[PDB]
Amino acid sequence: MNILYKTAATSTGGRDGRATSHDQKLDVKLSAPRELGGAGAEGTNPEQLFAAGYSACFLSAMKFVAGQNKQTLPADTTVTAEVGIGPNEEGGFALDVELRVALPGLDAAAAKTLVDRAHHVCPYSNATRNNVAVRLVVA
Amino acid sequence: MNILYKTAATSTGGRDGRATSHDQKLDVKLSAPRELGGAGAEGTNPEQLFAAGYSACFLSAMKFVAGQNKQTLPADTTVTAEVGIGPNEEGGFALDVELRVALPGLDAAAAKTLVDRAHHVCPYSNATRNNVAVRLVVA
Repeated sequence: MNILYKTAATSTGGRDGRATSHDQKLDVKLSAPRELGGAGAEGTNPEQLFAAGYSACFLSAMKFVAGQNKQTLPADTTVTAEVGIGPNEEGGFALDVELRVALPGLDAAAAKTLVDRAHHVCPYSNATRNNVAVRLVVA
Repeated sequence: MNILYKTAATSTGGRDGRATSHDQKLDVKLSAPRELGGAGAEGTNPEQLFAAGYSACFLSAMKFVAGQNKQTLPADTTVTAEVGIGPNEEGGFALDVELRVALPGLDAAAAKTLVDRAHHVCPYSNATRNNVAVRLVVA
C-alpha cells in the first residue's frame, strides 16, 4: 500500500514496561502497581494507558469525523475513560471500561445517539463496544 | 461488575488532542497526523500511542503469564511497534503496523509459534488483528 505517514516505536521491558516513539516523539515507562498482583511501581497502568490514549484518539478521530460530517465540535470537549479490572467466572481477569463523554452544550438524550454513531464509524470503537466491554456513558 | 481495581483517565480535545491519567499517572497533549487531516500540534500520534502502549502492555501481560506459567522471561527483551497509515482501496485510511517481537535467547523459528499462540490466547480484541492490519514480525 501507499503509506503516507509511518512512525516506529520501541517498547522495552523496564520495571514493568517502557514505551518510546523511537523517532523521539515519545519516551516514557509504565507499570501496574502492586495492588492486585502487579509489578511494583507508580508508572502508568496498561489498560489505563490504552484508555487514556484511545479516549484522546477519539477526540482526534472526531476532529476528522466532524470535518467529513460538515459539523464543528468545541475544543472544550473532554472524554474520561474510567477503567476497572475484576475477576470473571472464567477464572481469569476481565476489563470493564466506562467511557464518559462530555461534549459541552450537548444534551444527554442527543449525546446518546451522537456518541453511538461516532463510536460506530471510528476505528477501535467498533472493536471496543461489540467485542470489548466499554460502557458508553454520556455526560 | 465486581471490579477489584478501577482507575480514570480524562482526555480533552485541546489543540489536536490531550490525555491525562487523572490519578496524575499521565499528563500530556497529543496530535493526530495533521499532515493528512488533523488540527496541528507537536504531540504523540494516536496510532503510535496504541501501538507502543500495546507493545509495552504485551510485555506486562507476558510478564504475568510467565508468573502463572511459573516461568521467567529475559529482561533484555524489546518489542518494536512500527505503524504506518495510507489510503486504502476502500477510500479511507488504513493502518499497517509491523509488530516486531525481539526476545533474546529465542529463535525466529520458535518465536514464530510463540508469538502466534501468544497473540491467539491474549491479543486485546479479535478486531486488533482482523480489523487492524498488523504484521507479526519476530526478531
